Amino acid sequence: RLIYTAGGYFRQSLSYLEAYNPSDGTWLDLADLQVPRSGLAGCVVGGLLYAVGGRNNSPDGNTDSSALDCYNPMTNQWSPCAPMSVPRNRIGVGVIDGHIYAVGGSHGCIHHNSVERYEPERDEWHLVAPMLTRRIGVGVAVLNRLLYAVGGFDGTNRLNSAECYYPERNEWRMITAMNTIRSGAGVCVLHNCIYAAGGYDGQDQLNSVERYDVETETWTFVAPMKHRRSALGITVHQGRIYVLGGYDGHTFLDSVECYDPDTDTWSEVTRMTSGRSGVGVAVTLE
Amino acid sequence: LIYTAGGYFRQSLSYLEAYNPSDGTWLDLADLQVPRSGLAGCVVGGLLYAVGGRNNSPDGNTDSSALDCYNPMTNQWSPCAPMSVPRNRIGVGVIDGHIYAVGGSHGCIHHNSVERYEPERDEWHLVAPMLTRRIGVGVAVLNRLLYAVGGFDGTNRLNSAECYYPERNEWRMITAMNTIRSGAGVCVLHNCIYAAGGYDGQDQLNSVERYDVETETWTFVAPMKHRRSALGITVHQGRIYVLGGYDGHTFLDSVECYDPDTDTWSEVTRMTSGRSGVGVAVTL
Amino acid sequence: GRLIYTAGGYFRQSLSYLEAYNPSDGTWLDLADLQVPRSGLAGCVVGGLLYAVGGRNNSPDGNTDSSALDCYNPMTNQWSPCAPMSVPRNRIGVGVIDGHIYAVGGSHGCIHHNSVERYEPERDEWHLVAPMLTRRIGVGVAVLNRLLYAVGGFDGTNRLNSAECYYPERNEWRMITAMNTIRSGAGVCVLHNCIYAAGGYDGQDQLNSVERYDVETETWTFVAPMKHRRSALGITVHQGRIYVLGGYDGHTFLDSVECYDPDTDTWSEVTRMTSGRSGVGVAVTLE
Ligand SMILES: O=C(O)[C@H]1CCCC[C@H]1C(=O)N1CCc2ccccc2[C@H]1CN1Cc2ccccc2C1=O
Ligand SMILES: O=C(O)[C@H]1CCCC[C@H]1C(=O)N1CCc2ccccc2[C@H]1CN1Cc2ccccc2C1=O
Ligand SMILES: O=C(O)[C@H]1CCCC[C@H]1C(=O)N1CCc2ccccc2[C@H]1CN1Cc2ccccc2C1=O
Repeated sequence: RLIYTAGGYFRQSLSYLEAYNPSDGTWLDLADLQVPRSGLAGCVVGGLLYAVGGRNNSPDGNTDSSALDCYNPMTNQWSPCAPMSVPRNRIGVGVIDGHIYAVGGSHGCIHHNSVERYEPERDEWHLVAPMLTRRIGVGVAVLNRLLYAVGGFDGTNRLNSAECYYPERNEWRMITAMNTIRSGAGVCVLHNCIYAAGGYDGQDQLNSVERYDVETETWTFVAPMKHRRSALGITVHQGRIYVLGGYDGHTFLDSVECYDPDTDTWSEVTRMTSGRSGVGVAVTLE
Repeated sequence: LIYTAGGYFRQSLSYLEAYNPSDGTWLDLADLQVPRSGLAGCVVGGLLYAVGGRNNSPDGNTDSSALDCYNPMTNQWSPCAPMSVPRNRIGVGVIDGHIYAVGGSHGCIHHNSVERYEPERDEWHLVAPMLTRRIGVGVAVLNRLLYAVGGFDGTNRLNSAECYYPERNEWRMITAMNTIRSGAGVCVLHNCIYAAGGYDGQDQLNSVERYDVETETWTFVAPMKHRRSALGITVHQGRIYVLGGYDGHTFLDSVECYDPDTDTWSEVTRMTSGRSGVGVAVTL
Repeated sequence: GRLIYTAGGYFRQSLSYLEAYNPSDGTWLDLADLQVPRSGLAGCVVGGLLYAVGGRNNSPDGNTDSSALDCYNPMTNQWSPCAPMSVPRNRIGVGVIDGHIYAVGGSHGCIHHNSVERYEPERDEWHLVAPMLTRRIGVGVAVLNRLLYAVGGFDGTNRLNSAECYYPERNEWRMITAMNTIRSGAGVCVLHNCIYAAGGYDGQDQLNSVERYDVETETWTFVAPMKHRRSALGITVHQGRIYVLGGYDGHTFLDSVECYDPDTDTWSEVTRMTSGRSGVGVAVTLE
């Protein structure tokens, strides 16, 4: 199993697809994106990698993407899918029951609260209930077959607020708020807990990490990361969180750290081929 | 008993029902002649009037000038004198047993016009127009003056409100709300103009504020649980009731109740089905 | 005063012109241009110095909202930089209360400000004060009775007719009676103890009407309308007569300069600028 990292930003928008194998610490150099992107999000469904949204930041000039592309590792080749109803930069995604859910993000000055769903068998996007709050730089995680949107930016305020999506009822409920305000945080699920790592609070790029216990309904600080970072890639691989790249106010990171929850500590396990931020990250299943 | 006439869900509705705020029960009364959404309701001389609105079938949209009349006894609607113009997204208030029609729209025509109705004669007579063209306007009556609050003018949603003195027959602009609202629930309680919900051109609202006539100041209070515009509003014995509306995607059945003593909301039932743009009134 | 200044503006791109009109003998002096072109800036005079606040640079190769504050010295004919604002502010409003310059609202990209900050020229420092109740860009500002009035504007989605008032001693904002007409980018000033709101845009048409606020009656009253429709107009008072300079009227940029005589209650076109422009910052040498 591999950890994929697509696109991102370094001086201009990137189009790299690379993969990291954690069994031997070795990097792979696969087929590049058709159009460069940053602020996209990645996910895996039935052995295919999907790249959703983001923005093409060239020097002349900018374009928010509504595209859905599909990489087949058997053929090493990208293929266009049906686009989203609207452009979505700094987007969140989750996978529930083999359906991709695109969450918030931005199209220019428009900050979305709307959410839509993709069915890979039919190749069609369909709108579902919008969030209670507009969010770009939102971080998404899927636990107990419920979608979770955490933090972000609503056009005016950076957020510590968090809400939860019940797919069967088709509705969003606001849950307990984070201790710290975060936008562009890495959000994922591990051992029945939601983890919020890094992000931006309007002042500083953060290194603090907090986790949500759904049953105690309370956020809890855990061991912080070595490097401060926002717009970071993140994924879980065998009871271990992996964070990739991001922005720290001055430089772009190539550092990759790995969290072991048994010992509650972070450790620098590799570094990317070049520093970058706003990557789409995802990992092959089971 | 609290009536709910008309509404919208997939298309305009002809439902008339009534909720019992003591034991919580929904009576199934006579449907409307014509299905109407965006209508308003009021009660004069123990009769239920459905003023203006819009029929929205799957093959035609017709803005209504019609005024209907429901008789509690017979369970039966009676066509009355129609208004000079159609008014969808209207507001009403009753001073001196006369029904005031405020604002509304007819296609692309947004009205600053207002017309009074006299049930003793079955006659609509126009009066001083408002300073602002207002659709999705909310109307409240207090100290026997009429207040037009919020609305949409064709380009801008409004936080301004204005006051009609029926003695000199003129409008004067008052202190504007802290928030811009169109299609909000407006009403009077303990000598205060309350305003709940609405759309500001961006999001549906769940905030609530109220106007104090002596201080002339809009103050926020505790916000509703659910975001909603095109809701039905009414006061029943020292507390406000809100019914249905549109949150930006689905149509609410939730019915929240505001206690001004505790300054808190609570869901005290749900409608027989989800719907927005209801005409709502309670029997005096 | 003595001279009426017009700074910056827009015609095809952001301009950097500084010019001054003498009202006694009707002459235009071509003074030194701004370091940076800007439109939507504001102008005020404090202690014989002309300050140009905020605005946006609209070049034909990128746009930049300005947090800048530059001061012009008429004696030296030179523009001197000062301490910049906490945030950039396009389409800004300013008043001067007791030697300090208030910067009110405006925009920076997608962000519409309800925040307000004050400048101390003795110290060269900006300090945030209580923010407004509403987010306002293209807001008009008028100093009366050592209170700061914030009139009309645009909140990002809707054009506004609301007005609100700032009490510097309590450091708090109260909402007052709204204008009869919605105005965004109006010209706002004070004359004979009344706030005048002239011109503006209401989402549909540029305006030519003029209303005014009597502080004791708490009411807005129309007066004689201007000859030309205009928004983003500079405005100032000089010897009991209001002066309006330039603006946008839906298709062209005005060079005309009308003058309201409060007694006759009539406007009259008293000159033209060297070229038409909108979004100018305007001030007058103090009395
Ligand atoms: O608007 C984008 O999509 C582009 C705009 C150009 C800069 C890189 C993109 C960006 O804004 N990113 C990446 C994607 C993303 C995703 C989630 C949250 C935050 C971000 C921000 C994070 N930041 C901030 C920043 C400031 C200055 C220089 C670099 C960066 C940077 O990399
Ligand atoms: O009025 C109308 O022309 C109709 C148009 C068809 C849908 C129902 C009517 C409507 O839109 N109404 C209901 C009455 C009313 C009263 C006050 C203020 C606003 C409204 C709007 C509120 N909205 C907006 C909306 C969009 C999409 C789907 C449903 C709705 C909805 O219900
Ligand atoms: O975003 C801006 O700052 C620039 C954008 C380019 C046009 C000039 C600037 C502008 O829009 N301004 C000037 C400053 C200002 C101040 C207050 C209120 C309104 C304005 C508007 C007035 N408008 C409107 C307009 C439309 C089309 C062409 C010209 C204009 C114009 O000049």
